[PDB]
Amino acid sequence: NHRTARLVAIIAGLLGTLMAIATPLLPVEQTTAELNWPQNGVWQSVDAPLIGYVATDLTVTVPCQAAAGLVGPENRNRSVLLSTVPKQAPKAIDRGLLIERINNDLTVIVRNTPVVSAPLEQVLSPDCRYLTFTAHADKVTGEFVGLTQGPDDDDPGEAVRGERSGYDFRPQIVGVFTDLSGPAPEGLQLSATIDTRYSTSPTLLKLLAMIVGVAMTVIALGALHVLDCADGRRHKRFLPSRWWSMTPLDGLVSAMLVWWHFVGANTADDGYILTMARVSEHAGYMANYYRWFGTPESPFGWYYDLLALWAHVSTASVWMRFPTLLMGLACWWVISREVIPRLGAAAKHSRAAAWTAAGLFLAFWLPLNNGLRPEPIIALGILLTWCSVERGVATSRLLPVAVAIIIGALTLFSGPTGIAAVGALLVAIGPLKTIVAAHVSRFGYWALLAPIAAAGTVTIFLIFRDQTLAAELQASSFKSAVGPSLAWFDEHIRYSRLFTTSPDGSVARRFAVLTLLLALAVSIAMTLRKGRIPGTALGPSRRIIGITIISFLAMMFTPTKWTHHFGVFAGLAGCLGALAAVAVTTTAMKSRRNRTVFGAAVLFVTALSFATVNGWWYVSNFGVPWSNSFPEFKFGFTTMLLGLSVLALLVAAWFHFSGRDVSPDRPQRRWQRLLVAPLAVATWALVIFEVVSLTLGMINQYPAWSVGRSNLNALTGKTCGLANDVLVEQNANAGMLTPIGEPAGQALGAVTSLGFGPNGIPSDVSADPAAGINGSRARLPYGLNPATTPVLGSWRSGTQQPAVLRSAWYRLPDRDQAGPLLVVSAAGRFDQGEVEVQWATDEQAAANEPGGSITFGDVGAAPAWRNLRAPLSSIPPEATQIRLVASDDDLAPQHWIALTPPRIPELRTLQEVVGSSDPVMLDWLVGLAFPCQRPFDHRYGVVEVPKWRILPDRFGAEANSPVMDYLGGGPLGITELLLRPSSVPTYLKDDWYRDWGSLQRLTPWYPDAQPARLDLGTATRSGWWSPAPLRLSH
Amino acid sequence: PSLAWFDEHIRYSRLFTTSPDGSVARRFAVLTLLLALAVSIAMTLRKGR
Ligand SMILES: CC[C@@H](CO)NCCN[C@@H](CC)CO
Ligand SMILES: [Ca+2]
Repeated sequence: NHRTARLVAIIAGLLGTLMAIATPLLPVEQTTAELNWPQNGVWQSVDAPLIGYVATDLTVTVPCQAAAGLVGPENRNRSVLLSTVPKQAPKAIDRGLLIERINNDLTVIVRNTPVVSAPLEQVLSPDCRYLTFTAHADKVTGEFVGLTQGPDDDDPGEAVRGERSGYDFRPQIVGVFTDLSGPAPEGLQLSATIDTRYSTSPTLLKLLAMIVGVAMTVIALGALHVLDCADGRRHKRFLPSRWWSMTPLDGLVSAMLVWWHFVGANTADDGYILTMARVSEHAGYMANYYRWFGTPESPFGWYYDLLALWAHVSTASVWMRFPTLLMGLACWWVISREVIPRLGAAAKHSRAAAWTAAGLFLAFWLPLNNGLRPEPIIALGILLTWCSVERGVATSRLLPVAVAIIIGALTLFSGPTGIAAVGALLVAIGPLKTIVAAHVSRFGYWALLAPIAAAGTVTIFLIFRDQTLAAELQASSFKSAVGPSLAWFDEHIRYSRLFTTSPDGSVARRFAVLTLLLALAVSIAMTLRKGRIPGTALGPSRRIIGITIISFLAMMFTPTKWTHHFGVFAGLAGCLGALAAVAVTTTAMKSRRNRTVFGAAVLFVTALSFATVNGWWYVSNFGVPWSNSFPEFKFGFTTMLLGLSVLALLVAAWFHFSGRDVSPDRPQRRWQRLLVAPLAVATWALVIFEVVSLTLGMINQYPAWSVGRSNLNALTGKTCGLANDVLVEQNANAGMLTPIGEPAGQALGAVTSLGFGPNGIPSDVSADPAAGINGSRARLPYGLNPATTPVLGSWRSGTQQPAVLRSAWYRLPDRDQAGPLLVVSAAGRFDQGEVEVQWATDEQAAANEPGGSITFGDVGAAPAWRNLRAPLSSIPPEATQIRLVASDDDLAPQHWIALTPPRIPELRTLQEVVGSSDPVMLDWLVGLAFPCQRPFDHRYGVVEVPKWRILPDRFGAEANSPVMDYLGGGPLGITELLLRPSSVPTYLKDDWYRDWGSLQRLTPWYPDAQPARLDLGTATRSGWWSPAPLRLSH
Repeated sequence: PSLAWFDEHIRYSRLFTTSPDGSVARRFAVLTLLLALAVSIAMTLRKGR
């Protein structure tokens, strides 16, 4: 109550609003970086892979006598004079630049289309002084400076050139490669300015504007509080009343949250966000790493920098997901201490409301919010927005309304799914009008509405603290043009994915969404039928229902329609659980006909939930019951629950036609007390189902790896993840067994071989990432030496006769210097028991008798080379000599079999082979299971060349690799041209027949290509500056 | 081809395609029927009738 607090509020609020409007347009400081190619004055290939795929400018100028060492005798395999891609790549011709020599003409192919050409003896003339070339976003142009055309289609005497316009013909650069070796001549200057438009930094003026704007916003809200305390009333607390205490229900919810934090399924996007947050410190900005050309997360993701600071202690999965655990605890304590005692007296004194609020909270939290996504932030922000607004209405004060505006604008920019907070923002307009219209008669309009504007615009200092306005606008338009962006009428796709048979449409997610819709419909029907739900307050009940409906309507304007975007309803679900429990009791709903119909509806949506699989994501699915089939004991849970639903309808019809009630009949029993809360029983039954299913998944694979076993190992060191339980053989030529009779040639097909193909495999289908010891000419996988490994086969191009193969006797090693596996490699499509092992002792093989038989098992895509494996625990400890055996059961020419000799591999773990220092190309799924391995960096538009690659399993790799491909951005558009892959044998340490994924080596085409060095500078740019358009690959 | 009772979402998934099954006329008819039914149910709940 002072005039000074009425002047300070106006002045500070207007200054904060002006400094917030001004700050996206203030200058920055770009770091300019260009590539001048001849580094030390010699012909040497360099390696500079650009992340935006193209430079904003390119200029090469080759003299005449540079190409003197390009033609001569027939000892010249030297084709290219200059390139921006390695010529050995399959896609090198239709993506980059070449000044390659076709047989007698020196031509430069740019983006698959020729630009200029000339005969080579005319280039080596004393004319043709240059080979000027230039590339831009509108035209490319080449020119032989010195000569003209001859007797051809063009008239001679026109000074030969070539231009291509009307399309973006800029070449992709992954380095500058060549095929010469001498000292470089004069001239010969390639130059390219790299697009480092996001490598900015604030200037002094922008930094002072951000500091002064935040200070003025704080001073304006302090003056707003001094105005609000004019009526004589003091503080006396901040928190609710029963905050520092525990009950049994709080202990139960806390125990379920902690145990799900350890043995719990994770979401899909955790390695994505962890890899982004790990590389963003060296990059200097927050780039989206797997897609869209290195464009940043432009207004969204203010908290990824907090995750990047949080990850300096350790990158373990129990450490990185600990703020999400704290958000879940805070969310339930806000629900039970602030919302439920606010919704009335019948909601506050009843216990069934508390139990079903806890149940719907856990049923939304557990399948949907165990990760690094922005979903818990948005859920807790919607609750805190509603609680601040609801406290502003009661005490009739404006400062909690301004705090709610700050929190709502803060959670609006967590992710694109944060648009659900506009429900809690739009419901808070009527209350704000009611509060402002009461105070305006003694303070005014400016003094009450300038801190509201300052608090509304304080978030622009957080969005635009690193980027400019032009960068974020053009990047958002470009991401909408390139990537997957569905419109508002494609909202049915989210609900079509909810009803699939996949991890998107599993039991838990489907149950959560259908139970939310049921509780919302019952609350709306009881609000329409009576005036309100009877024992509850009017305003808060209305505002809960309105916020939930506007959240459902606002969720259709998101660019992607996924199923894990329903995790924003985890705070509203406890509130609707309390309302839908009060709306069902005998005090509110008086007829038992209606209560039996509601119980039947609960049973019907529970029946509809179990009509799918118990499927979870990538490695959360190991060992889980019913993870690939419908849950059933003998019939199916869905048919049993449908029968119970029909029986409940028949009981309701008998209640209808008999004309009977309950109030002088059933006072209280124990099952009658259990029966009146259908939502509590259904929600806690599904919560116990989920928790017990992942605990049993952890128990079924105990010596093998599981998610929960790694999270419980992490309490005692061992924070590497899956990298300790994957065995890797580097050299696949090491543990070959030795035969007893003839040497290592024909000893594969020693004693019986009819239909044996030493070159009898199809050369076209059998392919994986001369002369042989068997006379073979086939390609061997996994780095097998053709001079030591014989190959047989069972394929032919004529009429097919049956084939029987029977090997020689192979000596077995000692039982301490032997690995856990016996491996043969095999190609072709065949059945389970086609290839077998036949072990014997010394005297059993001297008598030529079987002695035993085990069968190989297989993991792999057929018909390509794969590894067949069998443990040595299946071979009894008295066996000394083994022998292979094979037979093809007809099935026409397409069916076949290929075979190599037996091998006991010498295995090391993946943490010892792939260390913690080499750059690894991780996929966007394999990020939280491999936390010790580091991804590759990028600093000024140039990326670091990886050495390894880790993939998911085959079903997961063939459906998720189009995120990272060439058509969307992606680092698989760079390594597709620069590097060649090579598979490595890898086995899961105790669950040998499981497809965990795969590992690859990445080898350069030119091994003598050093990294480049860039010439750095500093330029002061403005807030609307833009160097060049963003080229989209189409 | 015989789908079960829990495959009832497939009829609406076909209604929201871009094909002669999900054309303008059929989609308008079904959505207008659902709108009129919801308004009738809401007015029957709110008042007596
Ligand atoms: C195609 C993969 C999807 C989800 O499955 N990832 C969504 C993108 N992740 C966002 C941040 C988690 C970045 O835009
Ligand atoms: Ca055959």
